Parts: sequence; C-alpha cells; structure tokens
Amino acid sequence: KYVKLNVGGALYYTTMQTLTKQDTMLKAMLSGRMEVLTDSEGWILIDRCGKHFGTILNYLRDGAVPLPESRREIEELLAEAKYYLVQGLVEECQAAL
Amino acid sequence: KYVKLNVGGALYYTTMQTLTKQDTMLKAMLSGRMEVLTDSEGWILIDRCGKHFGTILNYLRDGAVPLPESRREIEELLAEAKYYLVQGLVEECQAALQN
Amino acid sequence: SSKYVKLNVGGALYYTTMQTLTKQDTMLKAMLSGRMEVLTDSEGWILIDRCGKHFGTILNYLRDGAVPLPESRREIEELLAEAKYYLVQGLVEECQAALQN
Amino acid sequence: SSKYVKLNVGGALYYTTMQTLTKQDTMLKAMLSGRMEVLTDSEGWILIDRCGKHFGTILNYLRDGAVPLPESRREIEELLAEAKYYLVQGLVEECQAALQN
Ligand SMILES: [Hg+2]
Ligand SMILES: [Hg+2]
Ligand SMILES: [Hg+2]
Ligand SMILES: [Hg+2]
Repeated sequence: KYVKLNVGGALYYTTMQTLTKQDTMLKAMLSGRMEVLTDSEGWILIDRCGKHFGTILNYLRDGAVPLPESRREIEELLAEAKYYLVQGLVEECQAAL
Repeated sequence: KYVKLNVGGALYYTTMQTLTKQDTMLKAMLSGRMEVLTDSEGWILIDRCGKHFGTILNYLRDGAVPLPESRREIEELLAEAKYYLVQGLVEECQAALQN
Repeated sequence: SSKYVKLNVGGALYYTTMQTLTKQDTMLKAMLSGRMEVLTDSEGWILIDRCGKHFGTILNYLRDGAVPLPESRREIEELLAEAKYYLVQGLVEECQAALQN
Repeated sequence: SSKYVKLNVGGALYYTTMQTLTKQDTMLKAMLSGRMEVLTDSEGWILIDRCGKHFGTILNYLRDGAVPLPESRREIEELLAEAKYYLVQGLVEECQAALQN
C-alpha cells in the first residue's frame, strides 16, 4: 500500500514496504508507534525541507545512495538523516566528511 | 495508446510505444507480464524517485539519451536504470564512469 | 480551494503546493491567488503555455530560495527567459549576472 | 485566442496555444488555418512524423520571438532543418547566420 507525504511543500509518494525497511522515524510513524499529522486530503505532513527527502527515500529503497559533492550539501543531507533517524546514512555522511 | 504514471509523486504522460520499445521491466508492466496498481485518478503508481524517470522514458523512445555531467547524477540514473532493467542505459552509465 | 497544485507546463506535468508557489512574489503566486485569469482542463490541470524544461528549476528556486545554475551559457539563457516570464526577480538577476562572467 | 493545442511530434508530447502557433507565418499556422492536412488521434493529439528533439525550441522561438541557439554546428544544422520544414523563416535566418565562420 502507498503512502503520500507533504515534506515542507515537497510532495512524495512511497510505500509501507520502503518506509519500514529500516529502523527509522518513518517506520515508527507508520507502525502506529507514533502519531502522524495528516490533512483533509490524506497527506502526512512533515515540517522539514523536502530538498533532500528524495535522497532519504532512495536510501531506504536501495540501501545506498550517491552522496552530494559539496561539503555543505553533505551537511544538509546529514541533518535530515539525523532527524529521520537513518543511522546508516548519518554514519555514511560523517564518513564522507 | 497513452499511459500516465505516478513515479514517486512525479507525474508523467507517455505512450505505449515508448514503454514497450525496449526489453525492460517497464515493458513487462504493460505487457501484462506484471501487476499494475493505479490510484483514484488512474495514475499507475511506481515506488521510485521520478527525478531521472524522464531521462529513462527518453532513452526507451530514442534508443539514446544525453547523460548528466556530474558522476553523482549518473550513479543516480544508474540505480534507476538497474531497477527498471534498462540494460542498454546501465552499460552506458557504467561506461560513462571512466575516471 | 486546495493547497495542492498540479500544473501542465508546455506538456510537462508538475505536482506542487501553494506553500512553494507563494514563497516569493511571482506570476505563479498571482495565478493561484485567483488574482489572475487561469485556464484549467477537465481534470483540474492549470495550463501554462511555456516550456517545462526548466520549470522544475523554477519550483526549486522558489522552494529553497536558490538553485544550481546550468553550466552552458545556452541553458542559463533558457532559464532566464522562463524566470523573466514568471517574473522571478531573484533568479533573473543571478542568471543575468552569470552571463556577465 | 488562448485555446490549447497538443501535438505528438515523434513521440514527444507538447502543449501550446493557438496564440503561439499563429504568432508568426509558419507551417504550424497553416495547420490550424485548415490550409493543410493534420492527422489527429482518438485523444486529440496532432501527429507529426518528425523527431521531436528540437520542436520545443521551435515552440519557444514562436513564444518569445527569440531562443538560445545550440553551440555545435551539427545541432544548429538539425534545428535549421526543422525550421526549414516548419517554415519558421525567422529562425532559419538566425541559424544560417550562426553557421558563419
Ligand atoms: Hg531523488
Ligand atoms: Hg532547503
Ligand atoms: Hg532527432
Ligand atoms: Hg524547451
């Protein structure tokens, strides 16, 4: 089954399978182990920038993702990784630095 | 004739001729060789990022496509190419990564 | 009456929000504020007679307030035309500046 | 007026307006003036048996009256061929001029 998320105005479409693949905030969001905030149209709202959210979804899907080149973009990706509790990507970004 | 796909929230409108032109998983989706899940508006849902999907559609249509400059986007494309079993583009992306 | 927006830009399909399109003062904000005439189809897509090649970049500039410009002079010029058309004042300058390199 | 026209050019899908296609004297104007046969499908797409690589560039030249030209001579020749075919005389001249070494 598919889940649709509004992350800072950026719209995403993914599955329960992807968001529950790793131990993260998103799994906790969908396991019912945490409240999720939805609107009238059924979008899970997240008050974060959606710039790198697409990168997070890819990491969950493939278990790996190409990291950004510039150090600043690595920190941006890292910040989101820490927030969503994607420990694998957090470490991998810390390693890249 | 025309197919409309929701790829990771990115919406696309293409043709059957394009999606079935080469031997890939996308051909298999519409060759009836596979399950297709659509939403209320009739958009075929695909749980992949749609960033490079436009590039995938063009490769199937034209048999060739301009690759991105940075190594990062080529690798991103390679991941999508590998997933959809676009073997032709996979090779050129693997090849493009020379340095 | 929705905050979710779907736009047909020259045949290129985009799905975005009011939150992104109203971040800066541009033609797109006036278009969705009802402050301007809009042409929609049966399925609820606002039609826009411009190429959608660089439109994704326009949306990202509105979202993040900045975007990586293309390398070649040709594509910066392409973006400049789109930025100017949508009256994206921030992006117009940065691209006009980029051509003075 | 501002009615929408959609063309399938070699598999590339485009959305433009009557206003754009009738701005200049070209083959595309003749297509909508009924001065020439157009083949449409069940969904209302005007079919054109041409590669759609540069058609977006043709549409932009009609929209803005100008467009950034490609760098390489080969791509200028490609665009020039399409301009000649669609009878976009304005763009033909600028492409012929660009190939002046
Ligand atoms: Hg992505
Ligand atoms: Hg951001
Ligand atoms: Hg071509
Ligand atoms: Hg274009």
